[PDB]
Amino acid sequence: TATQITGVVLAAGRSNRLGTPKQLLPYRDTTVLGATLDVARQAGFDQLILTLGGAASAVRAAMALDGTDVVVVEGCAASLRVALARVHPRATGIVLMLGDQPQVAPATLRRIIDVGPATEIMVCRYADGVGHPFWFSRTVFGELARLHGDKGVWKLVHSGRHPVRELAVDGCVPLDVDTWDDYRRLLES
Repeated sequence: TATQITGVVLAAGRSNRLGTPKQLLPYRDTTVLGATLDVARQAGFDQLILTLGGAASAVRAAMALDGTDVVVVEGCAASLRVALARVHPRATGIVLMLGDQPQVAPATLRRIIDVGPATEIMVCRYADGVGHPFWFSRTVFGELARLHGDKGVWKLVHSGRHPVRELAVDGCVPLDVDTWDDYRRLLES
């Protein structure tokens, strides 16, 4: 295809209240991050970029990351910034996913890949609010690269400065994993 769509999985966030990397927690016969990547690999992306942080070497030693462009750093301004540097020139935008959200359906990724490109920004509307995955056109890469402060991406996708479109998705906004209680909730799904 003359144009491409790139998937970006952000997984650089730390695991301060766990005592072990959240990316490598067991989930469904694989890891939390592994399951997320497995889902992304079914979506039909032309390129898949993964960002990692302190846990990079441990993740690299535990997980096979062939087919994925891995970017290491020391809403996630720096991580997203350095992911953008790897985006293929023929990509017309990115689909943004979080590494600790393995419950996103491959169908949802296929849907946003399908209708997203006709929008500047697209978010998913679940029963209980707005969530990932997000789509961002190349026309906002510059703004993404200049994100700062707390909740920069979230602020952007709720900003009236761009025509943010919505994809209807069943179920609830994907669960994050920062605590063990979060992890139990995940396991019970």
